[PDB]
This record gives sequence, C-alpha cells and structure tokens, in this order.
Amino acid sequence: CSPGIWQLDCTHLEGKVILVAVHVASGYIEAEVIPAETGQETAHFLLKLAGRWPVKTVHTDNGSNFTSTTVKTACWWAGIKQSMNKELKKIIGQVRDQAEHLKTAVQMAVFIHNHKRYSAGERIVDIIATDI
Amino acid sequence: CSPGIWQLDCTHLEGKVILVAVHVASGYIEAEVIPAETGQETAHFLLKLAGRWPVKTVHTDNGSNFTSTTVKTACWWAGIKQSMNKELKKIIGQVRDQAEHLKTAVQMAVFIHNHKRYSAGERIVDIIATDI
Ligand SMILES: Cc1nc2c(c(C)c(C)n2Cc2cnn(C)c2)c(-c2ccc(Cl)cc2)c1[C@H](OC(C)(C)C)C(=O)O
Ligand SMILES: Cc1nc2c(c(C)c(C)n2Cc2cnn(C)c2)c(-c2ccc(Cl)cc2)c1[C@H](OC(C)(C)C)C(=O)O
Repeated sequence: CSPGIWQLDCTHLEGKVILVAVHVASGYIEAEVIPAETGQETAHFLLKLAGRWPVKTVHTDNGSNFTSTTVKTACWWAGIKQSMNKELKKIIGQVRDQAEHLKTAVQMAVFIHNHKRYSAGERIVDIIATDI
Repeated sequence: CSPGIWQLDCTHLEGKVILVAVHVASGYIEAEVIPAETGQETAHFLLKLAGRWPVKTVHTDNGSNFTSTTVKTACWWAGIKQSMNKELKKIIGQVRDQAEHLKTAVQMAVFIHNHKRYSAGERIVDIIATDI
C-alpha cells in the first residue's frame, strides 16, 4: 500500500485506553496507553507519530475520533489528511505476567510484534526507504 | 556509525524533564517530556524505543542514569547493551508560542528536526535498511 498511510484506533483493556497506530502497508505498530480517550490525547499522539515517520493520511474505524478542532489542528500542523488490535491484545496477555503496569506490557507487545518474522519493522524501513 | 547505537540523555526546561534519544549515526531524535527524572521513566522509554527501532547499544552523558535494576532489567529484556540537545531546545523556543503545553512543543520540535534537510528521518531509514 501507499507508504504514508496509517490506521489509528483506540482500544480498551483493564479499564484503560490503548491507542494503536498501524502502518497499513507493513503492519508496524506504535501503541501507547492513554488515561482518557480524548481528542487531546489523539492530537498529541498524531504530532508524535508524524515527527517519527512520514504520515501522509490517517484512517480510523471510528470517524468521530477525528472531529475535534484539537485533532484537526494537529492533522493541519503536520500536513496530515484523512484485525490488528486482537493480535496485539493476544501478545499483551502472553507477556502480561512479566510486568506490573499495563503500559509496560503494551510496549513489550509492540516490541514482540514489530520484530517477529521479514518482520514488520524490517518491512516499514524497506518500504519507506524504497519510496526515498 | 553503527546502525544500532543510540544516545539517551535527560534535559531540563520549564521545570520539566525532557528525555532525548538520538540515533547517533543519523541525528534522528525521539523525545518525550517525563514528569520525573526517574529510572522507571528511563526503563519504560527504552522499552518503547527498542520496539520501534533496532536498539543494540545505548550511550549517555550521565552514566548513573543506567544503574537502577529497573533500567538494567529493561536493557536486559530488550537485548540492549551499554550537542544535539541545544539544537532541539533552539527549535522548542522557536515554536513555543504555537502551543500551550511544553510537551506539545517538544513533539513539534522533533517533527521539525527529523524532517529538515537529506533529513535525519531519511538517513535513519536509509541506514537501517542498508544494514538489512
Ligand atoms: C513498575 C516497575 N517496577 C520495577 C521493575 C523492576 C525490574 C524493578 C526492580 N522494579 C521495582 C520493584 C518491583 N517489585 N519490587 C519489590 C521492587 C519494573 C520492570 C518490569 C519489566 C521490565 Cl523489562 C523492566 C522493568 C516495573 C515496570 O514498570 C516500568 C515503568 C517499566 C519501570 C512494570 O510495569 O512492571
Ligand atoms: C492543550 C491544547 N488545547 C487546544 C488545542 C487546540 C488546537 C484547541 C482548539 N484547544 C482547546 C482550546 C485552547 N484555547 N481555547 C480557548 C480552547 C491544542 C493544540 C495546539 C497545537 C496543535 Cl498543532 C494542535 C492542538 C492544545 C495543545 O495540546 C495538545 C495535547 C496537542 C491538545 C497545546 O499544548 O497547546
């Protein structure tokens, strides 16, 4: 798929919110635990992702996520325009006993996911570099 | 330089702590504002970085940062072994008026830094992909 396309969705576990960004073409995941499913958390996360990868267009499974002027101002500043969450939840459960805080298990599960095999982490750098 | 080498340092601004990871070979930056300069924040950040990039060895300008068993357990789980912060602070000041929270300005400054020109963001993906 096009190299700048990401999917962003907010999922739930242990009464906390996990935001999950997926690089559609590669399967590569950036994920974080946020305290509330607010547009402020979405806006700040978009700004983070955009600084780290070339984020051209964002998709979601909940369009209403992208309606706050907070979020749109982030889409604007960064030049952004407008399945996998059960795999990650699976890995979270596997490693969950290895950590106290859910936020630690999520990053353990992102590590596992992006490096298991190519690996998602290998495909995104190959994709983004080919495009360059 | 070798593709898995990162430098990690904790810098201060507005009475808050900014953790700054630099991909030595490319100049690419991941940075976050943390509430306290604790080993817990360092450990969790290392786990995050390692899931996102191939992090083989970490350097720092404060060795004592890496002495907690919390941090070493993270170095261990991820398979990690053991100048730029004034550039980023410069950009933070420039964009500071554009944001209320310092944490928003930091991600604005990471975005600016990694994409200005190649760009640091282009070099890290080229470096990491060449290695692959
Ligand atoms: C909350 C926490 N405290 C920790 C550690 C460790 C190793 C120690 C010694 N302590 C103090 C302690 C625990 N019991 N006792 C009696 C004293 C870890 C940890 C878990 C897995 C990895 Cl790879 C790396 C660190 C965490 C993790 O949180 C982060 C945010 C990552 C620090 C978590 O969420 O489990
Ligand atoms: C705290 C905050 N509130 C915001 C916005 C926006 C655009 C609106 C409308 N509001 C509510 C508001 C502000 N004044 N009034 C009277 C109502 C932003 C913002 C700033 C720059 C970008 Cl590109 C994108 C969003 C932020 C930023 O924080 C994050 C965590 C990023 C949300 C920040 O740190 O400035």
